[PDB]
Amino acid sequence: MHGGATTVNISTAEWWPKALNLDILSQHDRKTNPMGPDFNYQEEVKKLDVAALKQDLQALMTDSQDWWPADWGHYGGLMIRLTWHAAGTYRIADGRGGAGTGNQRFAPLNSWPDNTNLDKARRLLWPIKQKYGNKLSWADLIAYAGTIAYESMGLKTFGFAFGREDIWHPEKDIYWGPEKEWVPPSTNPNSRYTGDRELENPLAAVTMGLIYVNPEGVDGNPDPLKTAHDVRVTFARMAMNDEETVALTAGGHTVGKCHGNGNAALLGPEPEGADVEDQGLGWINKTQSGIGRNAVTSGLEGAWTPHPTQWDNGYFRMLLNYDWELKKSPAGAWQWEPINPREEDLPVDVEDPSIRRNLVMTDADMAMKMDPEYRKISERFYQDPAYFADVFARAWFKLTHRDMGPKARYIGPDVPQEDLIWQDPIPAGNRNYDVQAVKDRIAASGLSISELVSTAWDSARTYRNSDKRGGANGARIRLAPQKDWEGNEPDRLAKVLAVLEGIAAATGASVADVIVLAGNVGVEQAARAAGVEIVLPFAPGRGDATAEQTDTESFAVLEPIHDGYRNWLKQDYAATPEELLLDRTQLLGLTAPEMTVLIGGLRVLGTNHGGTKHGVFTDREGVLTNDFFVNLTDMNYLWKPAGKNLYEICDRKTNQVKWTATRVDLVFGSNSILRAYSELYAQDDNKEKFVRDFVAAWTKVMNADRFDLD
Amino acid sequence: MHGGATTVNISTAEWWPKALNLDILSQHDRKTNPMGPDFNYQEEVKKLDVAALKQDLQALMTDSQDWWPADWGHYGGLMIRLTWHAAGTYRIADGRGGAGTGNQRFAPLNSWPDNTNLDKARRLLWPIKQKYGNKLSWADLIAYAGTIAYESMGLKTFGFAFGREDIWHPEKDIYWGPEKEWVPPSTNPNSRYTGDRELENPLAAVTMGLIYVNPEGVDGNPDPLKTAHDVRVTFARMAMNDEETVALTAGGHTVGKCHGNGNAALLGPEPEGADVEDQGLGWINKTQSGIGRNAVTSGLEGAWTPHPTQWDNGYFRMLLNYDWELKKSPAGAWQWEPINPREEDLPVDVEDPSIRRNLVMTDADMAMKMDPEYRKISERFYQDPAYFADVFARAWFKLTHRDMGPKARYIGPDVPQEDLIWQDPIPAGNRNYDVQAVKDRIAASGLSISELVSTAWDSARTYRNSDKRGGANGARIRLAPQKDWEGNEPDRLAKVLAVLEGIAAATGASVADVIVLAGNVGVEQAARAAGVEIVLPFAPGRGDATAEQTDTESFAVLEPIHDGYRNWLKQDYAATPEELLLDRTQLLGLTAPEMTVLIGGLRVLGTNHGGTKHGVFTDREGVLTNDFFVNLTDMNYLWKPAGKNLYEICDRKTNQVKWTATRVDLVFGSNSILRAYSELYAQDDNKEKFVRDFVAAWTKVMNADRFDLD
Ligand code: HEB
Ligand code: HEB
Ligand code: NA
Ligand code: NA
Ligand code: NA
Ligand code: NA
Repeated sequence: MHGGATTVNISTAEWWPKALNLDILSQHDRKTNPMGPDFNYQEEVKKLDVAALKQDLQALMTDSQDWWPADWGHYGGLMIRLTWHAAGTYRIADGRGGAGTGNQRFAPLNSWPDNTNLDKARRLLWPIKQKYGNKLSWADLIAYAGTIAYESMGLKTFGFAFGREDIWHPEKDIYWGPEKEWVPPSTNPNSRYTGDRELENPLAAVTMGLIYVNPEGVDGNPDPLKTAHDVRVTFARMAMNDEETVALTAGGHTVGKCHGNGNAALLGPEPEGADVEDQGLGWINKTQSGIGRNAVTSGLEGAWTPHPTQWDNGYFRMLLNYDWELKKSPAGAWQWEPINPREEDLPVDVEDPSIRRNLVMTDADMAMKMDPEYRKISERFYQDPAYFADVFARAWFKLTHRDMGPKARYIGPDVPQEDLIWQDPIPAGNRNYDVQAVKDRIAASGLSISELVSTAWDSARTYRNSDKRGGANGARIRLAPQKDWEGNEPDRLAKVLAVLEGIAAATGASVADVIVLAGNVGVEQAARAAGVEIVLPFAPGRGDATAEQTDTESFAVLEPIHDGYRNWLKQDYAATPEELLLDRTQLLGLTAPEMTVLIGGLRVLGTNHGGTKHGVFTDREGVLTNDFFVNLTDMNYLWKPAGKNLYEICDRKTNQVKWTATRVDLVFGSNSILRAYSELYAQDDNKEKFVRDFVAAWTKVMNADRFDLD
Repeated sequence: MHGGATTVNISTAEWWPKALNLDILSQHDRKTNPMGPDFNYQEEVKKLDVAALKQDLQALMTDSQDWWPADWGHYGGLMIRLTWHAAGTYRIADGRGGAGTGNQRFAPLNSWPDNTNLDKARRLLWPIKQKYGNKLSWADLIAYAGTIAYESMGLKTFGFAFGREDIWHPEKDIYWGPEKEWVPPSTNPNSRYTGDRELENPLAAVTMGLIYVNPEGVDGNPDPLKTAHDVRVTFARMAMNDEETVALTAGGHTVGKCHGNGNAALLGPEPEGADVEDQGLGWINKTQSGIGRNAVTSGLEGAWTPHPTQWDNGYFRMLLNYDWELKKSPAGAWQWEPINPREEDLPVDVEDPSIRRNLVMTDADMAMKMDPEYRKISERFYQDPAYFADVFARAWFKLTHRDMGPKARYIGPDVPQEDLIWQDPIPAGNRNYDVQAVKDRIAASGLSISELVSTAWDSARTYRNSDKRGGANGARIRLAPQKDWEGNEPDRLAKVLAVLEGIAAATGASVADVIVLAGNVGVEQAARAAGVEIVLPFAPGRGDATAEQTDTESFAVLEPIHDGYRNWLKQDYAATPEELLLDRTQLLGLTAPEMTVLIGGLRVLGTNHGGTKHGVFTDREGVLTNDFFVNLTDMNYLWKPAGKNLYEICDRKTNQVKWTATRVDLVFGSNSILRAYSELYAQDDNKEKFVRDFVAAWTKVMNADRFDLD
């Protein structure tokens, strides 16, 4: 018996299950990154021999390997499912999930029941990854595989961008839902459904371990109309509308098949549950043949089209021109099969083309026929295949690139020149202007420190690294819907914008550059007022985006309904305010020390929403000192709960109320890690370290979206 | 509802509770460290004004604070308990626990029931920490507080060393035991006791959340003789023998008291369980007065001596010259109280000295009277107090410094010049010698690569960063007990030592420097044989320790009974081999990427214990290439379990056995994180990166104990 906490069950986590999960802020660090510290994937991938890659990947599609042979000699359907599943984890509420990090090769996603046998697909890509090496991330490779499969099977894809950097462990920040079992029906303890089958809000799948919906029907009970409702809901939470959804569904099932020819109970554990002999793979059948015609994956069995190795118009020919009834696959799954199909329409056996097998549709396919709105789009696609192929190709491109962020991050020869609106386009901003002049006019305006700092904070605080949307580039805070969001304090904002817009006209700097410069000036002034002189570093070049290139509705999701950094809460949510602060801070890409210095700094700058004094533990607001920490850590005070999210900080001797504070303020003096950082910053010797760390964190946030640089 | 995994309950941990806990290798990294990257505590603490510190800390002892007032105006007893508990977590089997990192200010230890109200003690030290700042770690401050309390109450302490660096989160690598509740009796599911009340082996306390033993008796049932047995056992696992144990116990209880005057059920949650109003503190009584005479801590109530604010000979006067019986404290705890004590021996009330209260002894104190072996030592101490005070002072110093490592790490003016044997002393080795000459004679000997590398690996692999014992400095591998350990292959070792000892005599380099240089030469040769030229970096100066300064028995604990790095297992243990590898790697201070490249490199060097070919996936053993990874990741093979800790790696086409392998080898191709690293190192473009990373990891291990440098 050794003393190491050597398995994941052994931790502090079990004793206090409600503690802040601060580890989510210290992921993807030096000790897990096996690359050198100056390795830069973007420069390496710019040197990738893409034409040779394209060729190898095309050849892989008809290069069957004996340990997991290709259906009909063609891996295309499998590779498309790979890429679709990689990308189908994305959700709009927080931007988390998607294909942008290569996450499918790690827990939990490598072992979701919906990703069954995608472990075979990934592994089949290894010889390619091995060949191209550090110039081809696993993330880009996984995202690309299905696009090349489409090209090889006859579809004109819209394009492709490289630029996704690999990670080296699971994304600990992603909450995938409340369940403690895989794929439970919504009539379960810990259900993700509330009220009238309303899906809990960040979530974009109908249950734990599925991509979107249950292909056998809602909670496993076929009904195309109820299935349609889930499809509409989930796909909407993955940024897709009805037309995109029907296109994706039909275009997906234009190729490939369902695998369910055997007994599912004979499959070995999923990959994270399997033992070492399985080579990182899972769902292996050691009892009988689990490969080729005997593959079991979803448990449904059949292909949607007569020719599943090729792009064609088989999908709607089959769906719409045959009548369908419910049947059970050999593995016991519900599926739809057509009534009296013709021989010549039967897909052949995957190993022997002289045997005919069956056609199928899932409950989600039948939803495309029975939902009245989908039926119309389906008819359009049956009538107008050129439109079908163009809508699908664009949707497939959107699917696989929706978390890539600004076009500045896109690399390679098949990047579309078009600026799609879901890329939140922003032009390059002028960089030849005198920065000092802009600064002097900001200083010469009569806008306070408070006005300047809050406005810059609010412009940048929308950034989220999950899908790389938001941030200060573009000055979308001056457009709808941002300029009217309650948390942005639209009056104060309009007042500042009037001034700063005039300064930008006068100077030839973008409004975006000026908003940020202005925040810098407020910080510089507050430091100066503590007798400290610095110039904050500054990168010009931000563009101002137009309303035309700003999809008002897609921005709903970036609204700051909470921001602990300005002691802001729009309503009294379920989550604790400090959990909300942790979430926002993780999206911003900030560490726990960074979060800490920002909070202390913003507080003494006087930047709370509504001009509240909660957490403003200073006699000199507007002056940049470590007062917040000095006072938070002083045991001459006691802390008295005083209603919702509010405390009285009281002098122990006089029993008088000296300040007030929220839970967001006080967690920095309560949580044992955070108080340790608070104490560091409250040391007599750490005043300048505080200012310096504050400034660095401020700058990091201001620059977070600046992929146009770097 | 936000999408962030914002509480510690939400993780991958619950789905696969048996996965390797690789996070323990990536702790204490840049994103949690709030200090600058060139901050070096050792240089800062060398500038600390220690005399002024001593004075402030002495003054703190009689500087009562109203929110937790000092007993009789003196915090000494509290401060000694602090420091004792900080240090009493240490255990010898793995070196983990102790006062060396300041761990008491973080979960779980900040919230153990045994650390009740030590949150008050730590907090009382804050004004000091605030004053001295980055030059005084919390770890050093906590370790020092009790030593200064002793000085102030009249004991001549033996000394003190600064040099413990702060950490910023819990020590995730420490397995504290199997229980899921605090302080369950050993008749529980998940018990730490096996067989005839045998304590499971790394563990050094009788239950979860205690320091050593239950002060009310075994599982709460008073019996001094059974208590004695636990005391002997636990203290032995904390490196203390009978004399040290009686001394510590009596010297501890010469001052201070037990607090149990109230109702324990009225205490608020422990700190990690408390809400934000409690300022990071815990066990707060909001129902009645929980301070001063009304303090409740252990639930026992009374002082061991008449004058608990002073060092004196009260302990054995009381214990031995009164007869004792069992009674219940006001909080309901069992305690021993004397029969017919005199008034003048009654400790006074902690607030009002004109009221007399009671004397007490715990079941562990009565063990010092009733255990026949302890009784004799107790009589010696009653008879010879000068000897008592000297043994206690030394033991207290040992207690608080046992995890500090070599004397090279000790800093400050009260460091004892004596070399204590538990410091594993090693002299400075000569550094003026021609390195190249030594190398040429190593090369000119006929020792193989295999011999050279294994011998250097085995010399260094004993290091553990938990208590900083072991490592290649000192060449203790050539002494008892090391030279005869089975895992060290004593014949092969003796053969190499003969040669290298001759080289060291000839050259004036220590045997220790030569063992390491020799390993370097084997690596250099293996690289050369792949047509790669490097000189490995090399730091001379290792000393050769003597047998006189080597406590044979204390080294039992560093024996390599398992080492995955040489595919070594001494017997077929409960833990999986790969969990054992993870444990060893954590003690070595290595990251997961480092662990990975080492394994692949050692395998192809031909360094397995017993000359086994398990994991030796090369046709060119002795040549330093990435073959291990290339072959591990090649799906032309399948992997067949073949008995205990063994697999056949078989060609899929011929169905023939190409190599064999252990679980230690194969986890690098099975675990999803490890295989990701294996794939990186198997890329066509990463051969040199592999050699380079291997070399850096090798060097890190060779230099791990070199605190005499740096
Ligand atoms: C775009 C793309 C896509 C999309 C979106 C989709 C959408 C979908 N999907 Fe899909 N899928 C697909 C594409 C797809 N898909 C493919 C390609 C496949 C095939 C695979 C193979 O062949 O292998 C599938 C397959 C499949 C399957 C089978 C699997 C196996 O193998 O068994 C299923 C169940 C499904 C379902 C589904 C659903 C429910 C949905 C909803 C809506 N799919
Ligand atoms: C060295 C040192 C030391 C040592 C080793 C010890 C050892 C011991 N111990 Fe101790 N303790 C102590 C020192 C000590 N100690 C002190 C100082 C005190 C007091 C605190 C005050 O005064 O506050 C105590 C206290 C105590 C108490 C009470 C707490 C309260 O407050 O309530 C108890 C129960 C105990 C037990 C014990 C035991 C069972 C043991 C075993 C053996 N302790
Ligand atoms: Na994302
Ligand atoms: Na087709
Ligand atoms: Na330790
Ligand atoms: Na005393």
